[PDB]
Amino acid sequence: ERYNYSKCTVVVRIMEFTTTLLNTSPEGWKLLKKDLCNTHLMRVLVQTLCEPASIGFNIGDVQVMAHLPDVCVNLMKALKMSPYKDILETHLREKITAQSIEELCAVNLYGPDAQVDRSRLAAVVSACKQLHRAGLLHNILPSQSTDLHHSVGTELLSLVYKGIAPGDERQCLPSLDLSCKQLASGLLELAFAFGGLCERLVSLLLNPAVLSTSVIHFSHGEYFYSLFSETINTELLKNLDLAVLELMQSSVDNTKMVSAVLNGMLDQSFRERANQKHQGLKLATTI
Repeated sequence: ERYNYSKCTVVVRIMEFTTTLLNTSPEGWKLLKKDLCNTHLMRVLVQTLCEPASIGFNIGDVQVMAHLPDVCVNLMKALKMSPYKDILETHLREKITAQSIEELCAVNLYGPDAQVDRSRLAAVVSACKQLHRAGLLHNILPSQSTDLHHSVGTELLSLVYKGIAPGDERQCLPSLDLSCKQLASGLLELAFAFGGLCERLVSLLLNPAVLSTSVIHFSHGEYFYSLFSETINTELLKNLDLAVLELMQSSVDNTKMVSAVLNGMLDQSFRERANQKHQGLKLATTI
């Protein structure tokens, strides 16, 4: 309690200066020479980011331990355009967030082994979403064979669209704990932090495949839509022209699906219209 709370405030206060007094200057390398010894901030920073319970967030206390990320975020944005950039990139992308391990994290979701099962990717997504706040994410993942980041296009299908519904084995399909609902929704949310995903997403919304079950059948593409509705709708509502184009010209046998998402789009825009003064009139014009 005493030593942990005292060190919690100190390590956060060192991290704070490296942004707030230091890097927001016409030059700082007359100091970044003198501390070229520094892996020690960078390992503490990355462990703070990806497993905060390793230092200070062990205390579980919501006001302090939910603000701690914003220090890490703005320090990454400060070093994004420091000439020091490479030395964070030789840690983050190398240790806490290697490429293929995110596909290996698909082997156990919502399992019996609840003490240890799957918190390891909850760590990963909390870190890499905070890296999107900082903008480093598009380099902390390397680019792949097509305009969509293949690791993102593939986690969409492999960590959730395959894993959500046991239609291959037909052992009964699960009603979802808010834990696996919200977690899947966060993996989806992360996927739409990236570019190029729109033209694939339609084929998973308008999927003609029907689930089999207590014995009755219903659409897999519509099930995914009607379950994950919010995380889909905003990511059709940010990008109205090309989204409505695929929803009206590319859509086929569409009635049992386009009906739902065209209503959904209007409902969720109307829900946000309190801030979104413009976006409903854009949507209306485009349909």
